[PDB]
Amino acid sequence: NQIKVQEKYVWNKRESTEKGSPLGEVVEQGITRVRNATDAVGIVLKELKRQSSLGMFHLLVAVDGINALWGRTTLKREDKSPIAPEELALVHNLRKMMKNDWHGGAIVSALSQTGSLFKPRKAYLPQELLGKEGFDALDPFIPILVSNYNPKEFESCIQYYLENNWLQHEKAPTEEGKKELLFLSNANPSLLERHCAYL
RNA sequence: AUGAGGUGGCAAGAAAUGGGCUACAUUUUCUACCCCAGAAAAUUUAGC
Ligand SMILES: Nc1nc2c(ncn2[C@@H]2O[C@H](COP(=O)(O)OP(=O)(O)O)[C@@H](O)[C@H]2O)c(=O)[nH]1
Ligand SMILES: [Mg+2]
Repeated sequence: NQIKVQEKYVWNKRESTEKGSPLGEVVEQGITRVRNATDAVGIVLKELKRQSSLGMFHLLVAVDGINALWGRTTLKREDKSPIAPEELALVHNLRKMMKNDWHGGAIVSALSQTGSLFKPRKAYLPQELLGKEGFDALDPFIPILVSNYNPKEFESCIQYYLENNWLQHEKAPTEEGKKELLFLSNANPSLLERHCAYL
């Protein structure tokens, strides 16, 4: 309700959003009529990127699995032809937000090979997952490395699971069980969580 | 002529039994990957 549009958006000949209306209306038009949902998303982005520059609010763009934008799609036409990511309006409008042509906010993203298309299981580095086009788009950027648990973090996570009584095996609270879990997971948070799930 | 040729004709149906070929899925199927993802929907024959 505080954020308001600066243009007249025409959903159809009968319905339009007038200048100065709250942004929520636009969202509502996307939530009520799905036909205009995709058009409603882009407008929101178009507004949020612009108004944040004016200084009305601070904007955070949190995109998880950002590598999808500059890759390949598994969506097909009716002629069984491949569709490129840029041919999707939802993907096309979200690329404009990743460009550093606006101020008043920060862009944070996380890579992900899980659910990625046409990538090997062991690819995790920025260029390998992003592609040349993705690296060129994001460049310049600050990469931040996320690693496996160090011994302090591993011990604290196991203590958290024990405090929640989530390790029911009698040998789990002992020290030998902790060494075995450490070796089996290699301090990987996801493998440790999955192993502790059924113990 | 138990050799070589010409002409036409010869098309088959019933059960009772034996075998063979196909698909038969949720512990499944399609895509990415090659395993931390997303969507769809009783008799009897052998073997160890
Ligand atoms: N239904 C509707 N959608 C709009 C309208 N204006 C912008 N949009 C959508 O909001 C997005 C804003 O992105 P934009 O700045 O216009 O980039 P452009 O598509 O290349 O012109 C567009 O991609 C449209 O999908 C409008 O007047 N009516
Ligand atoms: Mg005959």
